[PDB]
Order: sequence, then structure tokens, then C-alpha cells
Amino acid sequence: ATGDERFYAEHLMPTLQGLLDPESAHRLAVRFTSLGLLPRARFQDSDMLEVRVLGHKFRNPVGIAAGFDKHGEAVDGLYKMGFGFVEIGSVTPKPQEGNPRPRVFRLPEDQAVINRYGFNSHGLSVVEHRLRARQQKQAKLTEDGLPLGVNLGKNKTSVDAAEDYAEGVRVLGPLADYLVVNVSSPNTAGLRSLQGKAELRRLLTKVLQERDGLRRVHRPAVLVKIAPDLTSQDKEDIASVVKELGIDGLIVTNTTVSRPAGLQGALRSETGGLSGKPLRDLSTQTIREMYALTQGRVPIIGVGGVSSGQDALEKIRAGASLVQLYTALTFWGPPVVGKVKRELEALLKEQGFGGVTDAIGADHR
Ligand SMILES: O=C1c2ccccc2C(=O)c2c1nnn2-c1cc(F)c(-c2cc(CO)ccc2F)c(F)c1
Ligand SMILES: Cc1cc2nc3c(=O)[nH]c(=O)nc-3n(C[C@H](O)[C@H](O)[C@H](O)COP(=O)(O)O)c2cc1C
Ligand SMILES: CCCCCCCCCCCC[N+](C)(C)[O-]
Ligand SMILES: O=C(O)c1cc(=O)[nH]c(=O)[nH]1
Ligand code: NA
Ligand code: NA
Ligand code: NA
Repeated sequence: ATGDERFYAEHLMPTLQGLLDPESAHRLAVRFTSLGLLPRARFQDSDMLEVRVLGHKFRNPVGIAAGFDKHGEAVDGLYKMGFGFVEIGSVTPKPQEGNPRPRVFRLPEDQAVINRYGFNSHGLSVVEHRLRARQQKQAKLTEDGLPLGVNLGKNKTSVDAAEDYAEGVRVLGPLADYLVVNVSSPNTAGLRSLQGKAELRRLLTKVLQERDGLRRVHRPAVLVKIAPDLTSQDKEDIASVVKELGIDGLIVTNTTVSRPAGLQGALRSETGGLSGKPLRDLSTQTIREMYALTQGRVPIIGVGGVSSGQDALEKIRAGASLVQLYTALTFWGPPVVGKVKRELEALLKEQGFGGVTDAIGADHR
């Protein structure tokens, strides 16, 4: 455990990063993971890490965020890495290449990344067939407390965003435990403007109608993923629409187009979304706000700058029922998943919580 953790963190990852540009490193990471080339995590999930939410059991509350496995190529390897749930995507209706390279940048002095991938996607059909090939295996994983999420995007050239998302619901909804719609990615022109109210209500109404039209055993939960860059007005409006329509949950947050003071990385002024440590507390505060605006009745998946048990517990106590990480993986490697789970378990005990469920939203009480 702590042996692999230190080896990856101090030696192997700094070396990989010295040899490989970030996008090449990402591609290699997906390849290794899809082949299961990683230590089968020794950390046995204890009962106090179990969470029941979104109509499912989650064996542990630490998931892999969208954007690592964009095309559904490494799902089983990610469960092997120890994640309690996996979110693939974003997936767009038609295949598209995304932005010109370079489009991924490391800020090692900040333990941050900036990306402007631009929703590079193999497309719905390819991903549909990839998930169909392991559909029953996933059904068993889900039953064993390891659910699957699918994050849905829209094509750059799309005329009607709601129809892109509707297509995604129809094609991948039947293969997902939950679906995600972003009103929040920084690298598709106009996508975030889907955050405005009457239009947002229209969009989400259509998504939920399409979801409700699926057969019962193929009917996923629907979550909305938001950026940390919203105005107070935006957040109020989203909370209101979410409650009005019966949206099943929120993912809080995507990357930030802000550049917090104090960034040291040479590449800090590259265009794109910033992730990792400089996002951490901006994310946590957005969770805190959305939890309060929804009266703690809307499940939140908390994400942004998590790389320790303390980071995870801060988001849970702020209102998250589950958390995700991504950027920590790119600095610490696979051992970071077991690290976060072990540290989280220890902190729950230390603070007198019977388990994760007891800690959800505890700061508000
Ligand atoms: O800058 C980025 C980056 C930037 C943006 C997105 C992703 C990444 C990203 O994934 C990454 C970066 N630098 N290194 N990695 C990286 C992270 C890993 F976890 C592995 C890895 C290793 C093993 C060996 O057992 C097994 C499974 C693995 F995934 C890996 F090989 C490379
Ligand atoms: C390289 C990269 C690609 C991403 N791609 C997506 C994506 O396709 N869809 C999405 O909803 N979020 C995407 N994200 C955002 C992550 O899901 C997550 O919300 C964010 O990175 C914050 O978590 P972290 O600080 O642990 O990385 C991406 C993030 C990174 C770093
Ligand atoms: C309140 C705005 C603050 C913006 C971002 C804050 C970053 C906190 C620094 C701790 C991160 C640890 N490290 C190694 C990456 O520097
Ligand atoms: O594909 C991308 O550029 C991307 C999508 C998203 O939702 N978030 C992010 O940081 N990048
Ligand atoms: Na399935
Ligand atoms: Na389902
Ligand atoms: Na405002």
C-alpha cells in the first residue's frame, strides 16, 4: 500500500511525466488501465464506506470523474484500480476530433492541469457497442455495488443542444446507471449558456421526458454537472429548476476558466479548464452552496482537487454523497485511489462518524 504510493509519487510518475507530454501520458494511462496493468488494489472496502444513493449501492464513495475514459475503453480496469464507480464520457452524438494539439498542459508547481480537449469523442454508436459488449458484466458489477455513469456531450456543430442530449439519453441511457448533462464545460462555444433558466428548464424537461420513455430496468438517474464559475443568480436558478423538475442529482464541479491568484506554472495562461488543487476549495464551496439551495434533498457528487482523505471528507461534510477525482491520478498514479479511501476511513472514525452516510452534509448541522 504505502510502498507503492511512495514509489509512484516520488519516482515513477515524475519520470513518466519527464518522458511524455500530458496527452501522450493520458493515452498511455488509458491503455495500461484497459489492459489491467496495475496492482489489484489491496484495500478491502469496509462497510462504513458504503453509500446508498441515486437508486444504487456504491461500495465506496470514490469515483473516477468524466474525461479520463472518454470513450468507455477502460471501465473494468478502473474498477480494478479501486474506484467505487466509473463515469465515462463526455460522449457526443457523432464522432468528432476536438481541438488542435497541444490541448493538455501540466502545472506541476500547482498540482494542476489545464485542458482544452474540446470534446474529442468516438461518438454514441461506437461507445454504445463497446458498452453492449460488457452489458451483463456491468449489470453484475452494479448489483455488487459498482455503478456506471455516462456523461453526455454535444457536437461542436449542433444546432439544437437539447436534441444532442436527447439522442444520448436514447442511445446510452439503457446502458447506464446514471446519465450526466453538463451545463458546464469550458471548451465548447455556448455550452455553458445552457445554464440560464427558462431555456435550462426546457432542455432538462426534454432530457427527463426521454429518460422516462425508457423501459424500467433501463431507466437511469439523471444528473446535471455544473462549473464552479457560475454567478449566484445562476446557482439559484439551477437549484430551482432541479427541484421543480425532479432532477436526480448534481455533479459539482467541472473545471474552472478562472485563474486563481498564486498559480506558478509556466503554462498558467493557456486557454482551457483548470483542474487539481487550485480548484479544490472553489469546488467545495460550490457544493456547500448547492446543498443549501436544495435543502440537502438533492444528491451531490463532489469533484475538484481531491487527492487525500481530508479533501474527500471536506466535500462530503459540505454536502457530497459521493466524490470523484481525476487530476490526482495524473500526479500520484493508481495508488492514489487506495490512499484516499484509507485516509477517509480513518478520518471518519476519528471524527466519530459511523460511516460516510453520517458525514454527508454534517457541516450544515
Ligand atoms: O499529464 C498527465 C495527464 C493529463 C491529463 C489527463 C490525464 C493524464 C494522465 O493520465 C497522466 C499524466 N501524466 N502521467 N499520467 C499517467 C497517469 C496514470 F495513472 C498512469 C497509469 C500507470 C499505470 C502503471 O501501473 C497504470 C494505470 C495508469 F493509468 C500513467 F501511465 C500515466
Ligand atoms: C483532461 C481532462 C479532461 C476532462 N474531460 C471532461 C469531460 O469530457 N466531461 C466532463 O464532464 N468533465 C471533464 N473533465 C472534468 C473532470 O471530470 C472534473 O470535473 C475536474 O477535472 C475536476 O476534478 P479533478 O480536480 O479531480 O481533476 C475533464 C478534466 C480533465 C483534467
Ligand atoms: C481561495 C482561492 C485559492 C485558489 C487555489 C488554492 C490552492 C491551494 C494550494 C494547496 C495545493 C497543494 N500544492 C502542492 C498543489 O501546491
Ligand atoms: O473535452 C474537454 O475539453 C472538457 C470537457 C469538460 O466537460 N471539462 C473539461 O475540463 N474539458
Ligand atoms: Na448493464
Ligand atoms: Na438503471
Ligand atoms: Na449573480
